[PDB]
Amino acid sequence: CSAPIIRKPFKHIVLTVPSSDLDNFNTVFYVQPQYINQALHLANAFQGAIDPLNLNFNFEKALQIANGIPNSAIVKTLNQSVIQQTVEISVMVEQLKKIIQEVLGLVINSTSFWNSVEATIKGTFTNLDTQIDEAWIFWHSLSAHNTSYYYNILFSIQNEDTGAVMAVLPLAFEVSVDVEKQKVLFFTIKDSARYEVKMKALTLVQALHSSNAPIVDIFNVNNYNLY
Amino acid sequence: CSAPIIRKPFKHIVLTVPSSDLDNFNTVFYVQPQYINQALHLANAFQGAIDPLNLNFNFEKALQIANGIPNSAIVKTLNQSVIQQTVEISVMVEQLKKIIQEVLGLVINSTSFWNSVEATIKGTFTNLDTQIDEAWIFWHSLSAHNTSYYYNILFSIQNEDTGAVMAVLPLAFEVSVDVEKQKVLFFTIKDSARYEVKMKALTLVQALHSSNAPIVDIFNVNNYNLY
Repeated sequence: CSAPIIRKPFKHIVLTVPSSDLDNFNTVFYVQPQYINQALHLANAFQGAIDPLNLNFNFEKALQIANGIPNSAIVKTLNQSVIQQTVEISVMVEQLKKIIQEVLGLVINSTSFWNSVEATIKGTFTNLDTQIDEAWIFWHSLSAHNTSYYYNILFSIQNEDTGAVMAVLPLAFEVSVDVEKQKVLFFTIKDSARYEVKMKALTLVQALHSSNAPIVDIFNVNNYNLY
Repeated sequence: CSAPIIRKPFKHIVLTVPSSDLDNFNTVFYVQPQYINQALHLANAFQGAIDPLNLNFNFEKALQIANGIPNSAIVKTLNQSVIQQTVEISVMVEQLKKIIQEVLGLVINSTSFWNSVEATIKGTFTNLDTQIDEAWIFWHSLSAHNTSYYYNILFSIQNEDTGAVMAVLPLAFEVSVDVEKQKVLFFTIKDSARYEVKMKALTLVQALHSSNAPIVDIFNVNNYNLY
């Protein structure tokens, strides 16, 4: 009979490990082991963009931090309302995925990567019930006729396509919906609602820096002295 | 005004890194850095339970491997049909989550952990469209009136609650649905269908073993010489 089709093996690990410092980012890493340290450094550096009191992503400070990272360059930035209409969540995910592709600049060839991107985007609007009390989401302006929240995501990509640099993408959505939280919490890909979505993102590339440091040492790094 | 409520910081990283050997498990790790190596070892050891040709999880070999891991003990095992009826996916996730809780034995106190568990379970039946061509899912018996598939998951938990041991949970679902794949691919938490779900799982605890090895060395480990 037909033998199973084989593909290059990749590990898919959802890691939840206690942090040495504050972390308000839903992190997605598509990199090689020796570059995990570099990715983690870049991730932590962008923590400072999240206002400690109001938990909003500050684009201005994000740029300040960006232009301070050594051996890097800001590819493309974005900061504006990307969705202002009644829409079915399914359709909205496609628009945002296309906008991310654009903002990312570098063209990555990976089904898994783009699936991670889409899955993450879907998670920004659905299955919120399973994400209640997580640091990457901050609710506010709650009402019986409205539900607002902040959602912070950070993509870190490095592979054959990126070449000599690693791409980092601090992404933050300011979402507002014309419904009550109890309904929003159980929203599915097929649901519709009047949405107001603002997006703040910037893609930064930094020269590849290999590191085979002791794994624990890597996770002991804090959000200080990085840029 | 009211200051934001703060909680113990945890990193939530979805890691997709190229593997040194075959990996057909959707991995979820809730452990400390110094125990990641141990978790990774246990994970790889259970790869051998997946038949390389038919991609089915072999419970018998799983036990064989289990009783070979040094300094460990098999807490509870399971191997049987757990769902045989028309059900709404939402309701089904709850049953399975309760069955996992039971099979796990050790009582873990963590909202994040149980959210990871629920999210993972939901992903076993929904958003399959974003998981097409991934190693942890193997389709078969496809028809216009039926869709079957294998879904392999591996949980690795270690915290204050586990104490002196780490808990590993190789979980594999054999799913069969009375519908066609095109419909299944776009199923939501609110969808219903006649389901046949077989579950194969076992919880193994192993004495804690700390390791601060070079991160790359850790990911170079293959699926051989482990038990």
